[PDB]
Amino acid sequence: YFQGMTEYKLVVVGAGGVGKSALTIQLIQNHFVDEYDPTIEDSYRKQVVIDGETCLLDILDTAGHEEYSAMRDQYMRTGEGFLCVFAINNTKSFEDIHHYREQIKRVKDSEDVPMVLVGNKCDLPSRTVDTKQAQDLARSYGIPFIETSAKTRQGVDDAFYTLVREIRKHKE
Amino acid sequence: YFQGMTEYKLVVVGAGGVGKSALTIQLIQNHFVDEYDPTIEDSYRKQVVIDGETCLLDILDTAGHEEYSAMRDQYMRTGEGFLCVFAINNTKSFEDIHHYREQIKRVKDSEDVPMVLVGNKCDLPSRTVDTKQAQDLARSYGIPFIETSAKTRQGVDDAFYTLVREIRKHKE
Amino acid sequence: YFQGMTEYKLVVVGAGGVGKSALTIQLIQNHFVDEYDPTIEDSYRKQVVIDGETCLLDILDTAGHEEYSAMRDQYMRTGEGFLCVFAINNTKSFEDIHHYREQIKRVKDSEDVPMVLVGNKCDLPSRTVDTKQAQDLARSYGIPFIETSAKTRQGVDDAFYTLVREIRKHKE
Amino acid sequence: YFQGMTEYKLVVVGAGGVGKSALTIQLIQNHFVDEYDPTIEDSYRKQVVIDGETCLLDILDTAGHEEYSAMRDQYMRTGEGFLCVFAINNTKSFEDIHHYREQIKRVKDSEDVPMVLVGNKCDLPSRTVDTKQAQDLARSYGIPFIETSAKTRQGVDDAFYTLVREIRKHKEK
Amino acid sequence: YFQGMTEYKLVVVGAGGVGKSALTIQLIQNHFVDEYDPTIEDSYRKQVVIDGETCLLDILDTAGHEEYSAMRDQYMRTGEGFLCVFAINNTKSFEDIHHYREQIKRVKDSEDVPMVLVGNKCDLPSRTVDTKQAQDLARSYGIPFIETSAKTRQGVDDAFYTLVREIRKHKE
Amino acid sequence: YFQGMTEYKLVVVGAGGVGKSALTIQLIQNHFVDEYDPTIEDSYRKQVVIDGETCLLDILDTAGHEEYSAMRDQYMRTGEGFLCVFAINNTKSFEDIHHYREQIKRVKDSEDVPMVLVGNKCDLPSRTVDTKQAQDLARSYGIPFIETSAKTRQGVDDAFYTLVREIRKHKEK
Ligand SMILES: Nc1nc2c(ncn2[C@@H]2O[C@H](COP(=O)(O)OP(=O)(O)NP(=O)(O)O)[C@@H](O)[C@H]2O)c(=O)[nH]1
Ligand SMILES: Nc1nc2c(ncn2[C@@H]2O[C@H](COP(=O)(O)OP(=O)(O)NP(=O)(O)O)[C@@H](O)[C@H]2O)c(=O)[nH]1
Ligand SMILES: Nc1nc2c(ncn2[C@@H]2O[C@H](COP(=O)(O)OP(=O)(O)NP(=O)(O)O)[C@@H](O)[C@H]2O)c(=O)[nH]1
Ligand SMILES: Nc1nc2c(ncn2[C@@H]2O[C@H](COP(=O)(O)OP(=O)(O)NP(=O)(O)O)[C@@H](O)[C@H]2O)c(=O)[nH]1
Ligand SMILES: Nc1nc2c(ncn2[C@@H]2O[C@H](COP(=O)(O)OP(=O)(O)NP(=O)(O)O)[C@@H](O)[C@H]2O)c(=O)[nH]1
Ligand SMILES: Nc1nc2c(ncn2[C@@H]2O[C@H](COP(=O)(O)OP(=O)(O)NP(=O)(O)O)[C@@H](O)[C@H]2O)c(=O)[nH]1
Ligand SMILES: O=C(NC[C@@H]1COc2ccccc2O1)c1ccco1
Ligand SMILES: O=C(NC[C@@H]1COc2ccccc2O1)c1ccco1
Ligand SMILES: O=C(NC[C@@H]1COc2ccccc2O1)c1ccco1
Ligand SMILES: O=C(NC[C@@H]1COc2ccccc2O1)c1ccco1
Ligand SMILES: O=C(NC[C@@H]1COc2ccccc2O1)c1ccco1
Ligand SMILES: [Mg+2]
Ligand SMILES: [Mg+2]
Ligand SMILES: [Mg+2]
Ligand SMILES: [Mg+2]
Ligand SMILES: [Mg+2]
Ligand SMILES: [Mg+2]
Repeated sequence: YFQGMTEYKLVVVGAGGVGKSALTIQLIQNHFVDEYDPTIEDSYRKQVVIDGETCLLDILDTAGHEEYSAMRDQYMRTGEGFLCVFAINNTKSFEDIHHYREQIKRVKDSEDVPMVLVGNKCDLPSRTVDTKQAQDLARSYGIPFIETSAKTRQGVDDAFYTLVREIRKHKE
Repeated sequence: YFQGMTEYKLVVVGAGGVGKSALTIQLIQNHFVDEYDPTIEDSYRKQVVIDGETCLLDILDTAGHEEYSAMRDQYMRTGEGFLCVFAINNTKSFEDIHHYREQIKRVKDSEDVPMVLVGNKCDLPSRTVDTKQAQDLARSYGIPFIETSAKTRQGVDDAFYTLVREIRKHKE
Repeated sequence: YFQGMTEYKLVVVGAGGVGKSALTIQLIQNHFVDEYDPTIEDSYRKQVVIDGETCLLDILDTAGHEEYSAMRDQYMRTGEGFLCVFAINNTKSFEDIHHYREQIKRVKDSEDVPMVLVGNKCDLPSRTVDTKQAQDLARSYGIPFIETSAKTRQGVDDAFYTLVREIRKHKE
Repeated sequence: YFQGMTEYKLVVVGAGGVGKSALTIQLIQNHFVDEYDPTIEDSYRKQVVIDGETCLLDILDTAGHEEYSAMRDQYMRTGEGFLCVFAINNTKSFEDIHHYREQIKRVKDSEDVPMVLVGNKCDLPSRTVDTKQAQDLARSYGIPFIETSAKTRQGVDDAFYTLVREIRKHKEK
Repeated sequence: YFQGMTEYKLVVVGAGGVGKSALTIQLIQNHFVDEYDPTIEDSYRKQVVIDGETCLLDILDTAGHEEYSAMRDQYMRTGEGFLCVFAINNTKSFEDIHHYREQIKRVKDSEDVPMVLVGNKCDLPSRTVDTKQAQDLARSYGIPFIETSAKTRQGVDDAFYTLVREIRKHKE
Repeated sequence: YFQGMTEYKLVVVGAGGVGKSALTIQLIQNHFVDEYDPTIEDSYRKQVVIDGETCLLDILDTAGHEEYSAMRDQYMRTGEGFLCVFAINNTKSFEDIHHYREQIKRVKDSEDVPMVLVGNKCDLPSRTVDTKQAQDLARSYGIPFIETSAKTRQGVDDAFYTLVREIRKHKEK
């Protein structure tokens, strides 16, 4: 019997200051946060319809730099899909993506974990990471790539919905 | 790729005056039709969410007594699920059910066609068909039975949603 | 910041066979379950709007007779509000109500636990519990009383929504 | 040109105790009010979809017996459609309907005011007004008749939605 | 009597590669398609609310590279309104709008067909068609102009909704 | 007892041509108005959900330059919250903001009126008001600042929703 909507546990990861919180708050509250208030751990929920199916998104917004490592392992084990976020004006955040992806694969003991690569801050003019380099990286992982802006909303719904679609593909 | 909601083609059949139209209009318009205006053929649409899936119901309301028999065969071939309606104060309408069911199975060349047995007018005091007799008939067919009232709305959404659930079970 | 809708943890309690599951399934699925399948423990969820506020209902459907008593204490501690259900044609289930209420107050160590008294099966003709006696019982507890039918849907939404309203009053 | 949904100003009238408030509260809150708390004047709002059109219902719940008569005239002038409610177990409330209808036509200075006749408390066994008599009365006025119960919800949405449909028919003539 | 929502048959036309499919998929899926997969003929549906009226959009996505087909004329004649799409960085696509407008008038056998002029890819730096030139063209036809980006979503809902508004104006 | 959704009376003010109407029509109709049709006074409504609470926005779109002054005073008294709009390519419109805020405070006889500063036309290239100057101004007033574009929709929902959030904060003090 149907016991209520499907829930998806989504985790947003990436380096400090890339816009993990701003992405999530834009999704939930339709609000752009201009301030930089570093996150420890915050959880949000939103019911949405994707490809005709109602679902409840449970979104965990993580800290760029996780001090205690057992807490990080716990959210990686609980997460069903991951947004791996870098900022298109921060080359170091892009170089860090490989580390986040390896950490997730290690903790979940899986090679095929639903993930989407997200290049955020696409509204800003001083781009240091080229679209082609990110697309190549995503292709090498077999995952989608989406450019976003938490300020203009470009790609925000698409990033989260794409991740749900990746989870659903993996569940069949 | 998703191109739009799933559509379900539902056909409402049964003897003259059992409340086929009244059931459908209660579903679509939240309106009870007190008048008895015999139907020739009418089609209705409604988008609903059932078990978290969005769907488009295409509902064909049929005549109690079909003049052209080729037109009847055509809607039987086209329909994916059937509500077989009798009135709980009309014994003849209940005895007629087996004819509608045989016609449908013949045309579809199948013993497992999605169907729901509907005992309508359950608000009226003059009952001549017992719940147990209808339940036994439905059990013999392997289909659900639901008592309805187009006037009180008892069972109306449930009849249609149950039929969609029967179609989905058959498709998988 | 708002992190998504408010969640309410609702627990449905009462004697065996009074319609705990049937009420919950009518709420969630718009479906009347005619079969009597005794419950061990089932959980359901639904998003609804009550008094203009969006909320997520988490509903725990319990067994009439709880064997292991630590498991019962655990759901009573976790529940924020309780529907105490009897059947209007079952005097014993009505006389039992005070036991359920005492068990809840004992475990929660409180005299002011959000609760609603529910008299189910109000569609049936064989009534043995008078509405006035139920209202008097509810008045003695300081809680609302609602007559319901899981078959007709009378009062079903009202029972759950009223319970949410009781929870909100207690939280403020 | 479109400035937001269409608004319909609905007024609920009828004798004391027929269930005007209970109908409205069932519509708005999905709650049956068992208590009898006499109304002075209350206003409620709900956004609904009727025949594919989104609309905002502004509903004025009136007192059975109106003290100040200028205030009654004011809501009758402002109202676009009226639910005229009686209780099916209260013959006197049914006999009163013609007075409410006449008062509305007088104030609005019109013979063609959108209205629906509502026979409430249809869940109760003690019926004293026959459906044939109510149907005849409604036919004589050229308006719909609907039996309702604020307790079971029978006919509640239908009464209000039917009234909106009557208003729309009148606006298109 | 109301039998369910109004349906509008929309057709999206324009030169190869202008973003007809990308616009439609952004509408339906909230997804930007980066790949260029040439279309032959694809159909989508979506229920939306426009000016307070619920409607069902039936959307036909066409080929931009297609020699003369009787089969093309046949599907175009089902259209009630047309999005005529060019890319703001492709002057030839803008000059081709005259050909699509003549094709539509020919197939519909009418001078007054609901249409909207859509200038897509407004996010790109390589603009060759100025806003004022497109506005002047649209004014000459007596139709609206909307600038869009299937990547940012600028103007996507507005293009389709505007077309529905044009259809409604024509029907009254 | 709940009688239907809460209504918020929002007023959009600012110099002529800054995009007051364009913002409102983007919110209501999802439509970008490219034409410049100067407003006299128009009212719009929209039901929205903000922070899980359903509400009805009643939005008054005002004229840049209000000729008869009693009509302006009346909407300022009635309004619960104000969007103060300038265009990021029009320095004069930004210099006007302080005066619109003072006019609102004078009419309402209060120092603490819910308001949001809106910098519109952020899609256009010829910016003359820098983000930092607007943020500083907003900070000096203790109000939020949001950059918007009625063309791209950037910030449109956020401006209106933020204003409702400011009204709710003020009602809870
Ligand atoms: N222009 C622009 N600024 C952005 C965007 N996303 C985030 N920002 C800004 O970048 C800063 C950091 O954003 P924030 O959400 O807090 O980043 P975070 O990744 O959650 N940081 P942490 O790891 O400390 O929790 C903030 O000043 C924010 O406004 C964007 O897409 N565009
Ligand atoms: N009391 C009550 N009356 C009902 C109910 N359903 C239908 N009726 C009434 O029964 C009569 C016949 O209803 P109708 O829907 O037209 O029947 P039908 O099966 O569509 N007739 P046909 O086959 O000629 O199209 C109408 O007067 C209607 O008001 C019900 O559930 N309860
Ligand atoms: N007529 C009618 N029958 C009802 C209603 N509610 C429940 N029933 C019936 O009463 C029986 C028991 O219902 P059920 O929901 O299983 O009760 P329960 O309280 O969950 N049983 P348990 O404690 O064993 O889990 C079933 O046959 C069901 O159809 C009602 O409102 N009216
Ligand atoms: N059984 C049943 N009782 C009803 C129904 N509608 C109203 N009642 C009851 O009848 C009483 C009067 O209802 P109420 O809504 O206050 O009537 P009213 O017409 O608003 N009275 P007034 O004009 O004084 O404001 C209440 O006790 C209420 O529970 C109904 O449909 N069925
Ligand atoms: N940057 C940008 N690229 C776009 C935009 N719309 C479409 N594209 C890109 O342009 C290419 C062609 O788009 P597509 O939608 O397939 O074009 P079409 O008009 O459907 N082509 P056909 O007629 O062959 O079906 C794709 O690579 C797509 O990503 C847009 O608004 N901006
Ligand atoms: N590019 C761009 N143009 C805009 C934007 N907002 C408004 N405009 C344009 O600026 C002009 C004025 O907008 P309008 O909404 O009428 O301004 P207003 O503040 O309501 N004027 P008034 O005070 O006379 O009523 C219009 O041509 C409109 O298209 C925007 O965000 N971006
Ligand atoms: O709810 C929280 N975290 C608990 C878990 C961890 O992993 C999760 C992974 C994905 C989504 C939700 C998760 O929820 C939380 C922290 C701070 C506030 O809420
Ligand atoms: O719609 C109609 N017929 C076409 C077909 C028939 O079978 C169907 C079966 C189920 C649902 C729709 C159907 O539509 C129709 C004739 C008269 C009024 O509507
Ligand atoms: O859901 C479950 N338990 C977790 C908790 C306990 O207390 C609850 C109290 C109220 C509502 C839900 C509850 O859910 C559960 C076990 C087995 C099936 O569902
Ligand atoms: O709301 C009130 N009156 C003002 C007007 C009158 O006519 C109306 C007609 C229909 C809907 C609302 C109306 O509102 C009111 C007084 C007391 C409580 O509410
Ligand atoms: O609606 C109007 N005025 C009445 C009032 C005034 O202040 C208001 C402030 C905010 C929202 C609605 C208001 O509406 C109106 C005149 C012209 C067009 O609409
Ligand atoms: Mg953060
Ligand atoms: Mg019929
Ligand atoms: Mg049970
Ligand atoms: Mg009252
Ligand atoms: Mg294509
Ligand atoms: Mg204006």
